[PDB]
Amino acid sequence: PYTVVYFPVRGRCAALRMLLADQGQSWKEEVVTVETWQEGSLKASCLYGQLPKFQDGDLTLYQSNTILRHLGRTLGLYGKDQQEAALVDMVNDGVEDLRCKYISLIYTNYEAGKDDYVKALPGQLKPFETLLSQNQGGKTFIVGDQISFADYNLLDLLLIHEVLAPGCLDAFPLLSAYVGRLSARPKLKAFLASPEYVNLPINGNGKQ
Amino acid sequence: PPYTVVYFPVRGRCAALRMLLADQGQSWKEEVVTVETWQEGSLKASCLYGQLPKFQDGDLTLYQSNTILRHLGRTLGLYGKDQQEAALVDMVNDGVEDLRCKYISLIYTNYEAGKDDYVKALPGQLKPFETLLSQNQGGKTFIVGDQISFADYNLLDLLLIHEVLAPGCLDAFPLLSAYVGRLSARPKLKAFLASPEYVNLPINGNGKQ
Ligand SMILES: N[C@@H](CCC(=O)N[C@@H](CS)C(=O)NCC(=O)O)C(=O)O
Ligand SMILES: N[C@@H](CCC(=O)N[C@@H](CS)C(=O)NCC(=O)O)C(=O)O
Repeated sequence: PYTVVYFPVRGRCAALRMLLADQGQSWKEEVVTVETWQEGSLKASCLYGQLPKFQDGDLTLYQSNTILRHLGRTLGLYGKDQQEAALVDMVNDGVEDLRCKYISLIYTNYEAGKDDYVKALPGQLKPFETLLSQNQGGKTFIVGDQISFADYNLLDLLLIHEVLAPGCLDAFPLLSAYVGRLSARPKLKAFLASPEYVNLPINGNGKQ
Repeated sequence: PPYTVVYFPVRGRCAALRMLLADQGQSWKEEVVTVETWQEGSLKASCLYGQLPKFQDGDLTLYQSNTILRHLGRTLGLYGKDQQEAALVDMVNDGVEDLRCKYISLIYTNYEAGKDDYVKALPGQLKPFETLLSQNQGGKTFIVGDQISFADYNLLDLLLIHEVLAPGCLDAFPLLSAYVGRLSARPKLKAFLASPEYVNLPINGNGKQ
């Protein structure tokens, strides 16, 4: 069915795992240890030399956001029509931009750059608060009336930022309630409480 | 429509979508934002992520360069023939964006001290696109499938700006080299790429390239 090939971290696979779990899908995790990675054969076979790698039947994919968009397209989590699909992309690309900055903080400048990052964070979260504000009072999903792949990515994004800077959502009522509502979904709640999520580090260097 | 492109007077993250629009017979308005106007702050505060490009398609306002490309990709028939092709198109675009991200960081934050090592690492960054071409009809067509996609325009722009940064960087990659020559020769795109329009804008906003 579906196969996720990645290191034993949440990282760039947390959102697509949340998606698969919440949509009732089954998948196989193939965990790559770092000692297997430094051997070099798997990395050499990876299109961009990186993980994650994903299998959907006989279709092999790389890029975390390609995986999300593919699941969105094939499972119907991409909006109701081309205009909503564009808005879904606009949210996901915004999520990706902040994740990229988060990853840079974690791996290359945590100690010295955290203060600084945290101070900039409210300005980085407000666009998502604004998007919720413009969609049914923030009472449903980031775009439209149904969940999309961007909701799962946004949710992961918010969760890891709550760990980095607890209380960071206190200034954003719609985002705070949105985290609460999505996290309470029955399948996602079960997954987020499970050892396969809880006992993985967010990032590869233990920093969070 | 015409569409509207709101951007600084730079090629930057609008080069690919403009090439797409020009090659696909579309009409659009360029609303150029000067430094003076941007720094006044009204427009910026009105942008969803505080940044440009902003794109108008009728009543639909979009931000994010890659959202604009995907929107034009799906509405103009440049996203592959089926769901499989669409996923491969995304995989290419995401790889383009990753390397564009590294290019922009070099240009704006570390150009003088970092350009040397960036060009040294560049063959490793181009090889995946050569590999993708080798697996699609011997590199003789497009990056995905046998019709042009929005990822072709983004990859072409990425390759072109890298040829400015490091001339001859594609000489070691015969399929990418032929691909660039082939796409650049598509007559409407060729006319656009030789136009004032394109030629008279700097690649980046800080004068480095
Ligand atoms: N843009 C890619 C980035 C993938 C990426 O950064 N992978 C890292 C782990 S999160 C990796 O494989 N590092 C090992 C290496 O580059 O050698 C995506 O979203 O999947
Ligand atoms: N991820 C965004 C990045 C947009 C971006 O970086 N915009 C820059 C120009 S390329 C900008 O607006 N700088 C002005 C500012 O941030 O105030 C996209 O792809 O559109």
